[PDB]
Amino acid sequence: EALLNLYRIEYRPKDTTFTVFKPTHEIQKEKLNKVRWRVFLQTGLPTFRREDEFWCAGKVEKDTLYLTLSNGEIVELKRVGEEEFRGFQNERECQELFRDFLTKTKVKDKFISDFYKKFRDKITVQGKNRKIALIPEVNEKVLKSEEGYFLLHLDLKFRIQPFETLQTLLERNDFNPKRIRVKPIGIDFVGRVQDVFKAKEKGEEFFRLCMERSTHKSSKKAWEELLKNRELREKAFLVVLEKGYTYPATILKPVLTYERNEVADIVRMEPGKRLNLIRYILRRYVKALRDYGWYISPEEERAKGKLNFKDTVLDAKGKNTKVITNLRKFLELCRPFVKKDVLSVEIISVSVWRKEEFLKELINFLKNKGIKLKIKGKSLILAQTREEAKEKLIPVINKIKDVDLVIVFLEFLLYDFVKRELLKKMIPSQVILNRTLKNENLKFVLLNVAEQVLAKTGNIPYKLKEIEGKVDAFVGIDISRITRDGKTVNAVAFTKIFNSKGELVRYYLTSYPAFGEKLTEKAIGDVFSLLEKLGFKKGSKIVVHRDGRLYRDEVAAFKKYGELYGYSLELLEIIKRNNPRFFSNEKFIKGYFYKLSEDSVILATYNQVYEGTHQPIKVRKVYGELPVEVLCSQILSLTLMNYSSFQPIKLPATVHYSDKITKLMLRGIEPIKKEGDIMYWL
Ligand SMILES: [Ca+2]
Repeated sequence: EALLNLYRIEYRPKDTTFTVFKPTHEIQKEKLNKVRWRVFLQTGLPTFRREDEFWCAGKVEKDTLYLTLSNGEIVELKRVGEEEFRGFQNERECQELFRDFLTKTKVKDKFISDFYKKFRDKITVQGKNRKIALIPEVNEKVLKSEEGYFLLHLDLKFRIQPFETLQTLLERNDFNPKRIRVKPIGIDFVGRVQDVFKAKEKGEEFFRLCMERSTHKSSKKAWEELLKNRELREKAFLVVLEKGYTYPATILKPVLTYERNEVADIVRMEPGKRLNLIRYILRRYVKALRDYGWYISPEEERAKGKLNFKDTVLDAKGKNTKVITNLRKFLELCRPFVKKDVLSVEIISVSVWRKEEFLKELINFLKNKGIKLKIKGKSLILAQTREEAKEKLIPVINKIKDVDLVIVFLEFLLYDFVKRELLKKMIPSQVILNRTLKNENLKFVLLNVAEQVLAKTGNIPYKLKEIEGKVDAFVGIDISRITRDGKTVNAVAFTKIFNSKGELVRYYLTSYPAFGEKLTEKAIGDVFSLLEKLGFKKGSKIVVHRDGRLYRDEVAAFKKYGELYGYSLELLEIIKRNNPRFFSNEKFIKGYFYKLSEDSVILATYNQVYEGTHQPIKVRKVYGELPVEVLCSQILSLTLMNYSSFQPIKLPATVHYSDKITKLMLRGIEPIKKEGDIMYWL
């Protein structure tokens, strides 16, 4: 009844003797995780952090003081002796200690090397003028169940990386370095390139210093070479990454995303393939760690069940029908909620009397639905090939005209390019592919298109009848910032305020200047003053969905602005990346769940359509009066507010597209301050 990457993990050590280390100085949050790493390096025995005390697994002979040196340059001293271990207090401690065992027993290294021996041939992809490898990454995190047992969350993903180094690459040809996600060899880290400069620019002691300040071994050895090898040092580059971390171009390998696409889509794997592989990885950990006192359950943790949600939607006349794939029937007969009876549309065709026949049928379908499209201007473009990305650049730049919608007929980076540009100008866009009319049944395309054009223009086809829970507004936020050295430069906030019936009340997109705490606070106070501007009286229930992880600062701002305006707040974090997957043959997984400790739930938000393409989200109730199951049902109901009946959308309307829109506005030159009531991104 639905399996997951979760296995009951347990630790019952033989030699229960542990050496404690406490600093003679203070506590430094960001640095605590770095010290713990270094305590494990100098000692050689697995370590965990119990508040201030650094507990180490075993006996270190003659141990007095530990003089670990951090990245900063700050030296840290710590001493003390023994105490006997009686289980863990956190999942964090379990993970910290478990991980160091995988390292010291080199079992993840034996695996990586044994997976290359049989699979090197399969792992490699070749093209004309370039060669790529699909490097395996095994990420383990220790979670805690509802009941209280620790779960080893174990997955296997494939990191797409070129054979060539970032140095070999920067040497040959000068391609745009910034925003390129890179990763150091023996390091579990990925960051985006900020600054590139020559190693000639720095003298002898820099390399020796940055070597003495290097956290891992491959980096000690990379700085050792630039210092000791002058052939290298001259032609070498040093790369500064996002958070600050400086690494030599010599140990940096680029990380790729996006025929290569075809041969690299075998990486999606069948659910049986990851599951049996994860099952193969587990077995090796148990050989390597049973003697050390570790147990890992061979059996996956099964999901609890299906969470029903209110999927019933209705039109302007009030026709009710449950949404399982949204009837074509319902969308044929439905009367929309008209926001603009008459519309101004621009059209574009990328060609080499079907498009025309279709456009006419569209116009008619919608006319008989109350909305009339009035064509402002047909822009016909003539392709041969790619020369068009240029011949399309020209008409797109001028398309701000006053258009309500833009319909484009194309003959995949094509769809992607066009939508992004019309997203920047904030003009709703419907990109009809010529391949779609050729391949699908014209009525379904007409319907697929109908439902979507209606949503984009505020003339929504339907809205939910009931959402479980008496909540007065659903606000979804993502705040994306631009990092330059240390303190925040540019920032964009995108808020989406919704109804108890799921309809869009207002959105708010603003770019914010450079100030410390006044950023987070203004961004969230602005959100609050907007709710006030929208007539939300004192004591109204407000559910907030955060696209990312709610930073401590944000959680704060909310609670205080919740106190200030007298609102009943519910704060949810919506984590889409690196969650425990669901393995089963059910194919109708929407609503499936596994429940964790601090009211966190691994949830299936959409049904399995394409193979291996199933990413469950992790919903966390950071702050809240309502149960997670209730909040989860509302998330599930709001997925339907994305008006994509023929296609699936993983995210609730409150956060769907929120992270893509903010990161886009950041790449701007001008700041925004816009408010609307149109779902222009769809
Ligand atoms: Ca973000």
